[PDB]
Amino acid sequence: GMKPIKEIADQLELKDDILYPYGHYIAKIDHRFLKSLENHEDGKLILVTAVTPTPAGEGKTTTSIGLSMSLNRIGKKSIVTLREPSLGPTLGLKGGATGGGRSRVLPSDEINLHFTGDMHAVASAHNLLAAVLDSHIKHGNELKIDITRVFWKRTMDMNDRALRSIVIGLGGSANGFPREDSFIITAASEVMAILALSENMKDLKERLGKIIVALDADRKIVRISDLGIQGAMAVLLKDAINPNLVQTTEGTPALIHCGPFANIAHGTNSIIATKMAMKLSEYTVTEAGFGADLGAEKFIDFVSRVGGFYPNAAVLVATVRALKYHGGANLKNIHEENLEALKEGFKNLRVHVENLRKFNLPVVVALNRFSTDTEKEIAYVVKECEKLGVRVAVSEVFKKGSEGGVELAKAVAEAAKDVEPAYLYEMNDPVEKKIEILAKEIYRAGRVEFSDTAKNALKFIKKHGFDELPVIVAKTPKSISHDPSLRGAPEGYTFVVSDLFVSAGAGFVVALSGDINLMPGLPKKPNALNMDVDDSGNIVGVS
Amino acid sequence: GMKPIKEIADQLELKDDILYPYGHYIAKIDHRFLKSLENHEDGKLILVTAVTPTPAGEGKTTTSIGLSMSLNRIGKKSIVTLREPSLGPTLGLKGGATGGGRSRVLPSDEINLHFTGDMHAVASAHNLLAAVLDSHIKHGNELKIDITRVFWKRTMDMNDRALRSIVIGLGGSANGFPREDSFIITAASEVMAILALSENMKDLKERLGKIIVALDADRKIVRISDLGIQGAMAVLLKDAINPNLVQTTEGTPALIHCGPFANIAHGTNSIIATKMAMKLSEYTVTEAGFGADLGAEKFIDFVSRVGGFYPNAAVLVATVRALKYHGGANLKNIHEENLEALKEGFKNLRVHVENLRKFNLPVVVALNRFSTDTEKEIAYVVKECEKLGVRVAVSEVFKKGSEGGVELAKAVAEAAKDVEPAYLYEMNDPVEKKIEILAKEIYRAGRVEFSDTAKNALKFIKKHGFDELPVIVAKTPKSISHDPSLRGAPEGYTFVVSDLFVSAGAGFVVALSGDINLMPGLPKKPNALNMDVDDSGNIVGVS
Repeated sequence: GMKPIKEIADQLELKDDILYPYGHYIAKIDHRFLKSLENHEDGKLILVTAVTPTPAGEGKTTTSIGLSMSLNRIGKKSIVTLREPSLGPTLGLKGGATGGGRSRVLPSDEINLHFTGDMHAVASAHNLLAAVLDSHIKHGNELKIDITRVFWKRTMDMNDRALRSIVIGLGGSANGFPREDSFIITAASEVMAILALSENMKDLKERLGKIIVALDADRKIVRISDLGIQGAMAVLLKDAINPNLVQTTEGTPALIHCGPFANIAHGTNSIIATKMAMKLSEYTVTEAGFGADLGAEKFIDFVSRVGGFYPNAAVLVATVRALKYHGGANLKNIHEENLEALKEGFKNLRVHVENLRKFNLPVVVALNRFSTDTEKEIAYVVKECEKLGVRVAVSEVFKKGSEGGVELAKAVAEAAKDVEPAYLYEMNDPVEKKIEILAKEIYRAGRVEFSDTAKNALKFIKKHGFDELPVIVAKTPKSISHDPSLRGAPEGYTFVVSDLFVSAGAGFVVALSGDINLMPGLPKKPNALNMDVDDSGNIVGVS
Repeated sequence: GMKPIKEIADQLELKDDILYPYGHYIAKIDHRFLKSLENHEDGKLILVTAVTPTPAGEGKTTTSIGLSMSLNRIGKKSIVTLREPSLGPTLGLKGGATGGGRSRVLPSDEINLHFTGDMHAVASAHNLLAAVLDSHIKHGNELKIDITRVFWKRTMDMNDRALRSIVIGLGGSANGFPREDSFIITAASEVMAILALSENMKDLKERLGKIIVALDADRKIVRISDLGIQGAMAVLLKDAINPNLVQTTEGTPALIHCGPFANIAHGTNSIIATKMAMKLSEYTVTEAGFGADLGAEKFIDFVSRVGGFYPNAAVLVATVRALKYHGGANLKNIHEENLEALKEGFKNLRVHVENLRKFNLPVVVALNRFSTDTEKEIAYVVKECEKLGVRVAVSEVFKKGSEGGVELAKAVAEAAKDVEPAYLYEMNDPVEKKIEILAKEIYRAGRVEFSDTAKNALKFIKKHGFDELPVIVAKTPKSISHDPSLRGAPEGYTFVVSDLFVSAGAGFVVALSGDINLMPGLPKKPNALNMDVDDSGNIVGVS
């Protein structure tokens, strides 16, 4: 029951001269159009985030889409902006990255799979560098690359654990020099973070060239620019920089563009998409990955300053189940009423509301209702929110579309304002200081400790002039802390930083706590088993 | 200075309902349209091939395009069908896969780069199988796959020698089991060959199911269908099965679809594209890879039988320089007149003409003129052709477009006829007899010798019931023989078969002579170094 993309484009007054179709239901918009609009006024920006994620699933993306649909429903022109999902995970398990129920972005199969080929473009560019690096070494290694100190990995958009740790370059002289390597899932690529952060092609190429590839035999930094390949990568990314226009279940507009990780990167869609939506609608609904401790913090302290914007409100997605989980309930019994676990778990919601207010944002709690939620449960969460002084609306967008999101849309429209920016750190505070602030203010730690490895990394960072970059914290999303086992609202603990690295092209330092999974595996019975093209030539099993 | 795809599509009277645009200048045509046209009349099919390829470059693709343009020009409705170029090679070296000069397919950057994503789709399907295979093993290996007897490789569309020989599955229990592996360039995938041979989605899926993945602990064949992923692979290929519509320099139609190798596979575009062109034009001009000993032979003995068609003429592309090279001339002096090397090299042309005649085809020689060519040279070639009893036209399409191709067009239109099919072998002659025939008739060997490895391979083939499959010979293209050293027209030599394998989904046995390079490397100074996006945001350095 879908609108041709030209219809959607018309709603937004987009002309064909800047529209590049992909079939009848998708188009790219020329990114250069954004600069054209530079004298046009920006609308409101609504940041969608969530309580600490649980295995019960909180449906944030579904809620984002539903909010936008509901804003349009109440007569306020709105665009939802989303990350493009990785293909890999879908071949493993059905996921929620294109929403659910009556609150989806469409056409779902295409979005979930090849879409407009942006993931393939990133992989190509990324892998080209790797190929060129090895070939440089093969042909005489003029740059004196130390093959034990290559930071740059290969990539594929596939959930393939077999490629986590490999040995390449075997078979003899004609094949070059043996070394150890790894594949990461393509979304985790610094190329993807860069694509999401670039305003234009010049910006993109400059960023690509800055990427740190390796150390040489004298421990000097080798950059992409030293290989001279940044131009070719840019060419491979020339269409990928243009955001993708699609639609919601209800025929309202959506922009889907880029998919950086929300741990080792900033975890939101491209600044190009967000900025363009802001010129084209009254309410831009944009989400950030993981809980408000990760996605939302990164959105304010980093993305917003790159992008030259600031949210007018934050929506905190919560569920009764998630709160019971955070209160100590078993996942296996989560569908059963438990008002004591609920009361205790509410502390997690409280920390996120408080943290959000540290950024001076008005907050609206979106309580995603499940079938099994009791009225006592819903009533309690609502009352507790009222006592916090936070707007709250119950959301039923999965079941009802915008008819399930009216109260939420009105709360958001009522809450949104122009706020005085309140960043946690100055763009150029020392890395250690930024970390201390984040750990204190957001993760609610009593202190930070750096491992010896991290200490050595900090020395490297200072030596090479990166001590003033913004910091992107890569920690577990399962806790406000660094410890994935700590449910609820841990406080006053010792936050441990295990390591750090520099993403010089993206323009940030990553502070790591524990091991980060950059290449997820396949389950024993993968979703691919369900996938097919039926007798009628329709795709089944994907979404 | 070129035409909106709608204008090309209108030329062929295609409706929007089976057209999927990719930007303003490309469209996919729904493949199911071909079945619609089944009661419609086939036009003529012109097979374009060439003399034994030399490093001097013969410009076969440019000529194929030129010929189609010239036919249109002389009032005969024509479509050119071409393979899609692999990205990988272009990042290493500018090539000729989109033609040259005033005889190209456009838009050429897009065609040479990501195009409509078909390469990516093939790679995804291919790699999915590899990921699932390793994960099956990790999770209990119920199929008892022998990890020393896995035939299936990984793939990327990149010239990466570092990936020719690798070790995967390292790092411990969580990552699964170590094993040896390889990457092959995507073009070389059996999935690519299958895509190019399939008539519809049921066919595709059946074919994929039959692919031999590995042997188990008991030396039993393990097939894709055993893993149950053929449906997911079909899903990933659902758009890739649809041919791509573009145009020539002169705004005439071109279909570009698939890109199998001409050594380990059949070396031409998809049967869907050739078949469709034949319903939509008077003259379908279709190219086959490498010299007439490989691409042309396979086109007649194999592709034609799968496609249910047969050419009406063969065009044999030749150059003065190639002939001199074959007569022993130095590449460095190739520009220098040398009627004696020319006389000697003509023998290569003679063999290909005689061989084409074996298939009962009328032949036209396309003498692709170079600037350095003396009149005395053009004249000698033309006389020698006349004596040989073969039509010959000098072609200047590169320089002059359509204009420079009119003589070739007229000659082709004059020569084309309905012929009695004359295949070299019967579809179910034993593999060894098929090879004997090819070696004798085409490669002009005096006998065939099978290595011990080949003999063992034959035992396998017969054991598992593949002994009556068609045979695709993977040998050097640089000689009519198996020996790349042997220029001109070697005869009476001993043709060596090194090994054999089974492409069960594609439906053929491959017979190998020597090592076949299925993962080319990058040169010391790759073409990537030239690639860029210029201040005006235009791509440079690709073509």
